[PDB]
Amino acid sequence: DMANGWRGNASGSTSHSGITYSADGVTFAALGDGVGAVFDIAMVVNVSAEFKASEANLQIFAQLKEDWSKEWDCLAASSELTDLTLTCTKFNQTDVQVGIQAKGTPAGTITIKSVTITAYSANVDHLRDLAPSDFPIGVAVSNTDSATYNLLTNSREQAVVKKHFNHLTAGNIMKMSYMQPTEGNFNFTNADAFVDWATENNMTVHGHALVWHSDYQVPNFMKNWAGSAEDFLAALDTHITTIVDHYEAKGNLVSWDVVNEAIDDNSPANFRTTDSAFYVKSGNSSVYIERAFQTARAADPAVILYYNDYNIEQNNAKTTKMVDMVKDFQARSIPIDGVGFQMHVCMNYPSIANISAAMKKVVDLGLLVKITELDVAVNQPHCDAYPANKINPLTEAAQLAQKKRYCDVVKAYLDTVPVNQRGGISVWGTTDANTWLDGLYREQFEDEKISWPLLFDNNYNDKPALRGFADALIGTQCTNTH
Ligand code: NA
Ligand code: NA
Repeated sequence: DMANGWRGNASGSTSHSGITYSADGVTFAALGDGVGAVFDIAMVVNVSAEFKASEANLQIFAQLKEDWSKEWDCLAASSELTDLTLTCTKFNQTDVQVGIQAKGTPAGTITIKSVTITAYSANVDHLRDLAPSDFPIGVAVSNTDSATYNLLTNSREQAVVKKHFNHLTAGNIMKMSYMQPTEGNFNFTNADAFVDWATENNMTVHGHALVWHSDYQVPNFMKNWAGSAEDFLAALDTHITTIVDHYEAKGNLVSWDVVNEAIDDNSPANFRTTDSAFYVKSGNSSVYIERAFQTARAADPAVILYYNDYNIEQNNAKTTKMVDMVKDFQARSIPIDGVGFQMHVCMNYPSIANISAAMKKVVDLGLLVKITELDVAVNQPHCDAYPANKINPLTEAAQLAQKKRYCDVVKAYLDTVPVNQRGGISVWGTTDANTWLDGLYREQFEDEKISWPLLFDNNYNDKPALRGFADALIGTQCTNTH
C-alpha cells in the first residue's frame, strides 16, 4: 500500500518535510541525516541525481512504536545506487514502524515505487516402509503431458517420489488416445521411458487405463467409428491386446485399470449410455465391459485386472451397481481380480462407516480392494455447503482436519481389507501445486488453487496430511492435533 499510511520521519535532529503521493508511489526530500518515510504495521526505489551526488546511503529500518530504540543492521550504500531493488530482513510482539531514511549528508529526493514483505515436518523417513503388510504405497505422476511436472524432467518430483513411494500410476500418458492416437499406430516411447524409470527405482507400475469413456482421450477413430458393432468390438480387443502384451513383455507392470468409470452417476445407477462411445459404438451395449476383461486376461494371465471408479465408496446407488456387476461377472466366469476405489473424498463426506461398508462388499466377494486415486479436498463444491464455509487461504485448522481425514481413510482400508486382499493405496499426485482438482473445479473455485488435497505442499514440503497417513499405517490414534 503506497497510497495510504505513509509518513515523514526524522531519526536525527534535522526535521523532515513529510511525503508526496504520486502515480510513482511515495517521495520524500532527503533533507538531512535520518530524514525518511515510514508506514505502520523488499522495496523498489528511484533516487534523484542530487541524491547520488550527495554520497548518502539509504537505510531500510524498523522500530517498535513508543519503544523507539529497539533493526539498525540494514544499509544500501551510495555506490549501489544509480529504479532499484532494495531488500531488508525480537520481531514478534502483541505496532511496528517501518520505512527507509537517508544517511550521511544527503540532498535531492527518494521515490519509493513498491514495498512487499514476506517449516513443518511430518518426521516420516519413507512412507512406504511403514506399511504393516507388503502392499503398494503409490502415487500418480505427470509425464510428457506436463512440461512443468514431468517426472522425468522435474528433479523435485523425482526426489519426493523416490523418498516415499514404491508404486506409480501415469496421470495421462497410458490413457487410450495417448497409447493409440490413430488406428494401428501405437505409441509406447514415453510410457516405456516412465516404466524404465520405475524399474530403475524398484517401483511397480499400475496401468491406467485400458478402456475409459472420457472424450478427450478416446481415440478419434473410435469416437468417430462408422463401421459395424462387431468390428468396433474387434478394434477394442486389438487396442487392449497390443498394449497388455507389450507391457507384459516390458516387465514391472503389475495391474491394470481395465475399465474405468463405466457406471453412471444416477440413482439408481446404470452403465453409461449416450455419454460413452463404447456403449454407442458397440451397438448400444455394455458387452464391451466384460469383453475387455476377457481380452486383457487372455493377453497376460498374470496381470491383475481392476474395475476402477469414483463414488463407489459412498455406499449408495453406484456401490450397488458395482457390486451387482461384480456378482454377475463371477456368476458368468468373466475374469476380474479387484475393484479400484478412486477415493476422491471430501473432508467430512462420505462417512468412514460407509466407505468401510462399500470396501467390505468387495472383500466378501473374495477380490482385491485397491485405493487408486486418493485425495482429500479442503474445498470441493459438492461438499460442506460450498461456498458457504469456503476456506481461503489455507489454515492450520484445515491442514489438521486433513491429517485426521487421511488417517481415518487409511485406517478404514487396513481395518476392512485383509492382508492378502490389499491391492495398494495410491494418492493422486505429489504436490498441491499440481492437483487435478483445481482444474476440475476451476469454475466453482473462481480459478483459485484451493483444493490443497495432497500430502505435500506447493514447495514439496510435508503437510500434516503425510503425518496422518503414516499414523494410520503405524496404528497411532487418528487426530486433528499435532
Ligand atoms: Na513395490
Ligand atoms: Na501375451
